[PDB]
Amino acid sequence: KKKRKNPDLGFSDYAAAQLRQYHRLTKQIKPDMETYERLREKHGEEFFPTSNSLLHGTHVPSTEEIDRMVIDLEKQIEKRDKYSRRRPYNDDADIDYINERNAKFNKKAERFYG
RNA sequence: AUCGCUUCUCGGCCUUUUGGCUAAGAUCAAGUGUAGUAUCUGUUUAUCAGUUUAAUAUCUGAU
Repeated sequence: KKKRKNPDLGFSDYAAAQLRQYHRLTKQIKPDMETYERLREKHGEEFFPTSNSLLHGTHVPSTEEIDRMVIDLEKQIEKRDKYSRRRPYNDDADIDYINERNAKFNKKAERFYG
């Protein structure tokens, strides 16, 4: 059995959050060594190109593949859509604001003047 | 313990949100007494007796 934890911190740079998300997505993927070997026995030495070494024009993908990336796109898009968790419209406390822009400005002022 | 779904709670974003300047740009606010106008609003009580009138009505009188 296995165990780990990862706590959230400051967004410090957009890079940090991006990196966390990449970690998760990367861990998810599971590759088929079948297709890997199939692709391998055709091309051989072309498999291991340096930045500058080797070249074959284009690798054309079966559509079924393309569907995988499209699906992952939609998933990540949703997960990103949920970035900001909204606090429910609570009327219970005292109202001094005149509109929602004013309500939010009063909230930002509450953070900076204690 | 792990995975997923749902419910509530909390933290983080919340710049995504206070058009620029000058001589704070400059200045300041009084009253319903009289009438009338206009608009809505309401209308064109029950007999009978008389007075009256072209006829109504009015007037008078009990309801």
